[PDB]
Amino acid sequence: GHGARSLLQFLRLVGQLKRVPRTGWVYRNVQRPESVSDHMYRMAVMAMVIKDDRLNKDRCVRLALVHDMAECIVGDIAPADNIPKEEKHRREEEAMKQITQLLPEDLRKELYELWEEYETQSSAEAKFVKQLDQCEMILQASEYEDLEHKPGRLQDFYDSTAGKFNHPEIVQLVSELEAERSTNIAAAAS
Amino acid sequence: GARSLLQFLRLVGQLKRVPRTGWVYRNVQRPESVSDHMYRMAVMAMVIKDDRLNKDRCVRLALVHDMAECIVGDIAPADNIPKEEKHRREEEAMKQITQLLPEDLRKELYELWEEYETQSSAEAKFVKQLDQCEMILQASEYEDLEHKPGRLQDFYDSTAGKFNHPEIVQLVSELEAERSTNIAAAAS
Ligand SMILES: [Mg+2]
Ligand SMILES: [Mg+2]
Ligand SMILES: [Mg+2]
Ligand SMILES: [Mg+2]
Repeated sequence: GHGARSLLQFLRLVGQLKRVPRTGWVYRNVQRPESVSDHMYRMAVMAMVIKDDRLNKDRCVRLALVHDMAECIVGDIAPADNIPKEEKHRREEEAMKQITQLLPEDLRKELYELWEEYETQSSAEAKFVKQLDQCEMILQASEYEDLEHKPGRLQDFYDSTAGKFNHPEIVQLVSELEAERSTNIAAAAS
Repeated sequence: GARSLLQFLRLVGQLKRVPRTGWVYRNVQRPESVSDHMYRMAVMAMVIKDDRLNKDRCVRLALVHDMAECIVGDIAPADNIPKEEKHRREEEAMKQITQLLPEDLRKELYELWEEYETQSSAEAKFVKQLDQCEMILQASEYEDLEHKPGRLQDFYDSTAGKFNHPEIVQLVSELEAERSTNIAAAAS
């Protein structure tokens, strides 16, 4: 039963994503921060409910579910960790090779190529998912601010996404989030 | 449009903060969320092979099946909610949740949930087995982390005879054998 054993080892590695807290929240003292799998779950849902008939939605959902999968080995590397982008890529690529080698060859190839597609940021689906990633993050940031009753506290996350959104539907979402958020901050400040 | 979609996504976000109830009831420290549970199920639908199943449908079913819990919470058998009442409450919640979406998506998302609740399609029945399989996998993982093998036996007992898809059966059999070996090692 080497096949079943390998699959089980694969699913245990995947399960480690539940126990990897998202690093940016930890570094900002968020109580009970979300896991990497929480982050990917809402991104996948976003891909299902944001309309764009030019995009292959199935591909978008799968990219969302695979894009941070290397984190079960590498951990969630944050800008504050000061890891060179090429070193981060090397670590993540090596981790993805180790993870996918536990799968039958068709699925090994598929899962790896999906991760590669996201990393490459060429396809429209990959670029769309990158925007979902950033949108999900700033949405989560405002949710923590609200839960804490500390509006504006996580402003650094918003600043870091300046100019990064361009998809028509995502842009409407972010604008509505920012209008609500900025108005709340102004009211709290006065 | 956007304001209601944002409300929808915030509701979906509540799933990150709903701990899976069975683990809470068994004093598991730092239990997984409902969204953690669905995430791994979705990955399982991606990597467990059966070309007679619509895999895209399986993934989507996994992502929607417990979505009503963002409003009603994760109801457990311990909670003693009649099956009919649990369905009534979840149905009500899915209606409330999906009415935040444009007509086409509202219908699509609600019908996905309904397919799962109905358990008619082969995909729905497969995802139901993924649900139970993911659960007992997580139970073994908690036992391992605690170094208390056998402690969460009840979750295994509750799944007895609920598996029949050959790939899922093989995975469950391997899990069971690895676990029982650990339990035997702790016993002597
Ligand atoms: Mg990361
Ligand atoms: Mg991400
Ligand atoms: Mg439940
Ligand atoms: Mg479930």
